Amino acid sequence: PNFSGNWKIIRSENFEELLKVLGVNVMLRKIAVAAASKPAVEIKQEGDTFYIKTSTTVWTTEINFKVGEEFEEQTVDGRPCKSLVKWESENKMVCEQKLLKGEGPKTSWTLELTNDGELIETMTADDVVCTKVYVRE
Ligand SMILES: *C/C=C(C)/C=C/C1=C(C)CCCC1(C)C
Repeated sequence: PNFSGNWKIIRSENFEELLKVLGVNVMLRKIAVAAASKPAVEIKQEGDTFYIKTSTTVWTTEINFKVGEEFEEQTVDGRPCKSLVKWESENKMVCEQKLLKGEGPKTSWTLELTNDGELIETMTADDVVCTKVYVRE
C-alpha cells in the first residue's frame, strides 16, 4: 500500500476518445497517443501526502496533495480545477474535480496499486473512461 515508484506505462485504452470528449484539437489528439508522448510518472508517497511528477518529451509537471484536502491542479486538457482525493479501498484512491471557471464535462481520476505491483489509472470525462496501466522501473 505504498504508491511510491518510477512508473512506466504498458497499457492504455480509450485515451484519444477521452481527449475528444474534452474538445482537444485533433492535431494534438494524434500526437498525444503517439508512443513518443508516453508519460513517465514518478510518485513519492508518505502517509496521506503525495508528490506526483509527470514527464513527456517537452513537458514536466508536478502536483502535491494530501488525501482529504482540496488542492488545485488542471484537467487532462489543461483547464484549472479544484480537486479532492479520497480513499475508496486500501489500495485505490478517487479524485473528483470542479472547474474554477466556466463549464465542461464532468471529470475525475482514480489510482490503484494492484497486489501484482501494477499501477492502474483511470481518467473519466462524462461517459468515457480511459484506463492506463503502469509497472515500476
Ligand atoms: C496518457 C497521457 C498522456 C499521453 C499525456 C500526454 C501529455 C501530457 C502528459 C502532458 C501534456 C502533453 C501531452 C502529450 C498531452
